[PDB]
Amino acid sequence: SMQPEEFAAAARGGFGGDAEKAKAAEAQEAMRQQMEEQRRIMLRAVLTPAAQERLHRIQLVKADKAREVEALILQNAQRGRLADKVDEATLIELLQQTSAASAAKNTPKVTMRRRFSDDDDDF
Repeated sequence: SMQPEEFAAAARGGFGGDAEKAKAAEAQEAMRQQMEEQRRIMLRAVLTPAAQERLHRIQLVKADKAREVEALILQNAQRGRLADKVDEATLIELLQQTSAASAAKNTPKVTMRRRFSDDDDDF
């Protein structure tokens, strides 16, 4: 789908300017999920949990940390709650802040030089 044929793309790598390629190409892979989206994924979008609460709070203080946390949820809270094809980073962040109980990371300038396993420190 790139004319003229004489001066076609012939990239053979991913896209090379042709936004279309990135669309279809990525689709072939994303299709791995093989399931209902516009129907199921959308059917869930309707309702919504109350996570916004804790999120609005934890984010109220962790601004810089909230921007990185929203990056992921951006494809879940807005995507209509996949509740099936949930990304992988979704949990990576939920644990980066406190998989169970810990909090704190290393900013803003909150790290007193070399952190420590909160759980271990038991303090």
